[PDB]
Amino acid sequence: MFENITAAPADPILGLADLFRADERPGKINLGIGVYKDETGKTPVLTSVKKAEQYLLENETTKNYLGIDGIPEFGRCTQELLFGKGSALINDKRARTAQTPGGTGALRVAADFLAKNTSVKRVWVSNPSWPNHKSVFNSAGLEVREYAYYDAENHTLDFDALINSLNEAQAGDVVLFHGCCHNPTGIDPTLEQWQTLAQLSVEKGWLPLFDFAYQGFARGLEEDAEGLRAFAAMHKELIVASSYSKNFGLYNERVGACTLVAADSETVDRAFSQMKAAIRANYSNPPAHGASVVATILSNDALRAIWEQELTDMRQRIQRMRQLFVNTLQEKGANRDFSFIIKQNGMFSFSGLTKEQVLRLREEFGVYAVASGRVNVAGMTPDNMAPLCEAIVAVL
Amino acid sequence: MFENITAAPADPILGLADLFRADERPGKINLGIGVYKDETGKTPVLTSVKKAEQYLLENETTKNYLGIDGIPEFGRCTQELLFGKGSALINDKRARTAQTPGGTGALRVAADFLAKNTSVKRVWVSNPSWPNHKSVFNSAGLEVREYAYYDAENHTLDFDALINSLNEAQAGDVVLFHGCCHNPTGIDPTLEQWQTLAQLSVEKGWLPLFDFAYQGFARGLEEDAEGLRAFAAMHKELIVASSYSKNFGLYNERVGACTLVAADSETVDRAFSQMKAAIRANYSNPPAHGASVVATILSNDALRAIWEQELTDMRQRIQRMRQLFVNTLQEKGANRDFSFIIKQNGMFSFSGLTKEQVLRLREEFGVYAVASGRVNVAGMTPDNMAPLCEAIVAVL
Ligand SMILES: Cc1ncc(COP(=O)(O)O)c(CN[C@@H](CCC(=O)O)C(=O)O)c1O
Ligand SMILES: Cc1ncc(COP(=O)(O)O)c(CN[C@@H](CCC(=O)O)C(=O)O)c1O
Repeated sequence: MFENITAAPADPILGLADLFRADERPGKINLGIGVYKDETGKTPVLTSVKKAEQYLLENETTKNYLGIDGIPEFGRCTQELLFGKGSALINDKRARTAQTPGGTGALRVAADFLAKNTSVKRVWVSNPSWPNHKSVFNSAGLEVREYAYYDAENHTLDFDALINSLNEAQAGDVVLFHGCCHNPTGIDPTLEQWQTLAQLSVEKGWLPLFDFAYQGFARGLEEDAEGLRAFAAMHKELIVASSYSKNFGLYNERVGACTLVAADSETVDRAFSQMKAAIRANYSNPPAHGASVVATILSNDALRAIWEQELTDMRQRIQRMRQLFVNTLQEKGANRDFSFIIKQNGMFSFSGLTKEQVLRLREEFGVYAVASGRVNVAGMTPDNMAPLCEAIVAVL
Repeated sequence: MFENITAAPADPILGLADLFRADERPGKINLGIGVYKDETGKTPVLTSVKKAEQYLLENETTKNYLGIDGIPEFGRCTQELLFGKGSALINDKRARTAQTPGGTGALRVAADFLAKNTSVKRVWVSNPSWPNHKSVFNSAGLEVREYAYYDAENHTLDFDALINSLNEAQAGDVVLFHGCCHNPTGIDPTLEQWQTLAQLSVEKGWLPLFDFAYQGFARGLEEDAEGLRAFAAMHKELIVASSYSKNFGLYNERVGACTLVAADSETVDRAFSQMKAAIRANYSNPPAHGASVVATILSNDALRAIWEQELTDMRQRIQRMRQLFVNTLQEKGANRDFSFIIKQNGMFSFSGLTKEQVLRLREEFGVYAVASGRVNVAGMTPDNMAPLCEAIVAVL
């Protein structure tokens, strides 16, 4: 029966990573997958995390199953991060949070939930966007439409095109938004634009779904959440999928959360029970380690202070690389202006290099980037910057 | 959008745990969830596990993503346990293993794999069986059919009712088999019966799906895989969803595996690519901590030894309670023969109690068991045995 199966293509992202491991020539440079790297080019485990892990090793007395929705404290802490310590949504108990295996996992349970318990038939995602967004919703049988986002001429947010593009999104339609650090453009709406979108959203009857994979990598923890909070004060219902993979360096421990918000405590609880049924029929209950670490850090004032410092250093090193990248491009002889790179937020920068050029950099200079022209700025170091910039100039 | 969602009923197994946790009677007895407990009534972390976590804590340099199918060694180690060191399935490179979030996760990925890449429409599940088996498969769009299995009156396997029922399984249909320690009956087929089912399986043309959640709790590692190894040596294709939750006591770390077997190496690889695609659109990549622990224990001879020793102590402590349970029931005045409980395998026992009796046990004596009358022998200790048997006799 397996002879009739047609092979699946390779992940445009995850795929690339196996080729890099395959590449034999010395000097290779990996600017693909979005993982943080320090000056030495390594993806270390944070000190705050090693601390928490030692604490768990000393005090865990059992590995007994967690509830379907995971660690209680985990949910409370994420709700504060997202909505604010004294949020009204929290005080009125309008939100429930389920611990999931990564942000991907939060997007999937949200999708299974919507497919089986609502009349939602369509989800609108931006173009471009993280490739896996479409695969996640399709797996639940939801049709996925796309709206305009990037102005490739001005390297800015094409707001007028975005608004017009969404004119055909109906009441009951789900509309996906990147909380901050849009992947892959790096362009986020301003507070004013968010507020406008918030208003248009209510008037149109959309169900907002926020994907928050980089809280803290743009301006800061509180700042990066302004868009969402402007939506939260305007909406009755909304969903948010968050990930702690990047801001805690916990990638392989799959720590994330899916937060449900309804009009009142009674409705959200009723809806949440169904979200749990969807989880039960998927993986039954969430992996404890990663979430234990995060909850331990967010709850301890000493660990928390350390972690915040580590996130700040991660954020600043990336911005520093953005500057050094643009400067070195000039010094190496690039006539194309790359100034826009400094205005982008987060790990990824939309270089604007053509698929052809990307393939040339890979097979001819040993430099890897996603075929969309997206390049990981977090992967740039003082040591590979020159070789990197020199290659790009060559393909220009 | 959420106003009309109808609440979900509690999970027949997990729901119980929440009621038990809430019950204020100081003498409560939990015999529901299938979790192990030592002579003192606690669910400890194995010593082998604790040692591995220590190694991990002091040697992990990064938390970088694992890759869709997980830790490679992990995959190789589970294939030898399932098939045997020198299996031909391994040599001919006919099997592909993907690390999944628990056995439940292994069941869902397999279900999504089948429904999205083949013609499979129906799934055959023993009657009775683990309640969540239907939820998992129905969620992937697969229809679920049940086949006779248990002889109520004789408290045995109705091999005649079984084979007559399965005569209705058309070719291409999927038939679920519990590797060993059937849930909830505890009655497994003898090798002879496995032999038969295997040959009849190839004749009727079914795709065998094995749920292996208790390797090591019936007789032993090798002994427990006998039925599977018999199917293996005879079929061209089969799927095995296994769990490390129990035999490693890693319940909340979600450690499982989904193994695909095809006719040859090119076919399994082609089919395995779609499985990875199914995974990518679910949780992206598996949780590293628990699987890492399993991998390091199984790879280190000095740790393996300790682990097998610990597994044996658990299997033996459960046999001693099964006997003690039957002896005590007579002593406290039972007007019946529960001798049929010594023939059952694993952690559970199909007591014979009715829903109403199971209910009274909870309501009046604070003794918790599954409504189907399933009881966790592994939750019985020398200390709670007496109170426990008095309650049953009283409701008898
Ligand atoms: C918008 C966005 N959403 C969700 C996720 C998923 O988060 P997890 O916690 O890993 O589930 C990522 C990670 N995207 C990175 C990492 C690799 C990948 O998963 O593609 C990237 O864009 O290369 C992301 O960029
Ligand atoms: C036949 C069977 N298959 C799969 C699983 C899934 O194992 P995980 O690795 O935990 O995903 C269990 C656990 N059944 C136990 C535990 C609680 C539950 O999952 O219902 C029980 O039936 O009490 C099981 O009995």
